[PDB]
Amino acid sequence: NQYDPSLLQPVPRSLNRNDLHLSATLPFQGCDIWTLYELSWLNQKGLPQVAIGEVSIPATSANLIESKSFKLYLNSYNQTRFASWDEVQTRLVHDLSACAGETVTVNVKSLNEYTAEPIVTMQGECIDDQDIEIANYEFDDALLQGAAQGEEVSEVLHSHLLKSNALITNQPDWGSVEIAYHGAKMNREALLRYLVSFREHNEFHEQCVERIFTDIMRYCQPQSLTVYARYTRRGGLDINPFRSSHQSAPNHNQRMARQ
Amino acid sequence: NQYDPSLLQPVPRSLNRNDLHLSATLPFQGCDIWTLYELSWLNQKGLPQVAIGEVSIPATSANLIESKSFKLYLNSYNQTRFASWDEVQTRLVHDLSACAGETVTVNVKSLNEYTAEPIVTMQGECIDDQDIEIANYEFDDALLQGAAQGEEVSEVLHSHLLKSNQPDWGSVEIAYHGAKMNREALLRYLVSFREHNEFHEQCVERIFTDIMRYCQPQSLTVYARYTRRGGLDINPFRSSHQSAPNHNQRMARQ
Ligand SMILES: Nc1nc2[nH]cnc2c(=O)[nH]1
Repeated sequence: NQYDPSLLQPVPRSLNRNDLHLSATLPFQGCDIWTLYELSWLNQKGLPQVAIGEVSIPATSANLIESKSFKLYLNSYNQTRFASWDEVQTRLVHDLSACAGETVTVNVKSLNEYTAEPIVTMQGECIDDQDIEIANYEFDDALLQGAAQGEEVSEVLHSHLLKSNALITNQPDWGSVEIAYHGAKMNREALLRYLVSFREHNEFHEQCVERIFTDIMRYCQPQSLTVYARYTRRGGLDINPFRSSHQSAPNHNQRMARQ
Repeated sequence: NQYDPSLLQPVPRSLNRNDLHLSATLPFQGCDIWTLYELSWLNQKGLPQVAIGEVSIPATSANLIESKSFKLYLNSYNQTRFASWDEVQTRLVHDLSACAGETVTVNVKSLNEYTAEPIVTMQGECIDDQDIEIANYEFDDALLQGAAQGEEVSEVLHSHLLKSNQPDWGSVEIAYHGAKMNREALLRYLVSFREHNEFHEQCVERIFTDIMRYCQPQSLTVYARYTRRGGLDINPFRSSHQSAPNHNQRMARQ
């Protein structure tokens, strides 16, 4: 019914990081960018307000925020009066920061900030148009074995074919992913097979991006690497994890066709 | 599970129209436009394909399609191999038309068709920025009693404050010619959908029939655009005189 920060449920980043054989000292930096498409509350006189929230959670935070719990938390604003949009911003930053364990950035944007904003696609070369046969759908990181044997390049690749399954109901998540790197040129077929092999994998979006980054790192050994995925929303919220050897945030945050 | 048209759930439109007490002949025409943001399947060689679908269901169809069922039906494509994009489009038309009871149109578009496409707002004047107090969110059609007493005008009004109890969210565009409508009454009435249950198509038909009966405009269009639930959205359009909106461009929350 009313505003309730206890609805937020953290999940520690360490669970999956330990599974990736990472140390406490991360091989990447970055953030999880969230879009809150249904943020709504009442003003001081009870008249509903609507906005889109843009949130960034540092990748160094102890916890990620579980997405269903984030949805239920936001729903608790819907019948609650707040003094001003600034109060809503302040409450979001306080609660989300406490749950994540590190200061989170929050922008609460009016809907008119999006009028005539264009849908974007990703940068560089799309690798999806390949005339190849897929014979099974089991996850296989060894699809990247020997995948980076070309000359030294800097380039940006992307795919729209990322899909994994949510941990419990096997309901699908959908994403596009952009991979920018400097290192030995990557075999496009290997990279595309590797990404397609997530199609029945169960992991959070943040975990998926970390696994792609660490698997490219270990098998392809680029000198620099950035992996940025943009997923379609679930429960009115989307996640867009960014992980980079050198960059701390993406220099653009614009929605894709399916988002 | 793979392709399964039995997952689709039709709901007779008469089920909820009965409670509107309509004449024998429908007082509106129009359509329900759906956007399918998560449409994906496998090609013949097993490589995933992704697309966005656009569906228009005539408001005269015997049935609407229940949204959860529509989502589960579309998910059944995800691990199914199809020979071509044209086959996918063809089966969508066939299955959704059989469900609705009337021919539906379906476009299956590659993601590239959306690059640079705009996010849009609605036409006319937004009525949401009022200095009024609302405290009682109960549904109350009587809020429209005597709402249209102004001189004869043509105008278009919109609100982003539709919410219909998990919550669903929409914006709604009302174009009319008739006695000028009191914007406070209209906003209170729309906000009163808040706590209250009905399908999105049902809310648009209730808004149309209530405006028709309380305000008596000579002509009227009511068009709502709801945010997606489960990867697809619905955009019901009802009018005394027009058949459809001019495009299906998405709004900021969609
Ligand atoms: N943060 C987060 N929470 C989830 N809950 C279900 N899936 C996810 C996910 O990918 N990320």
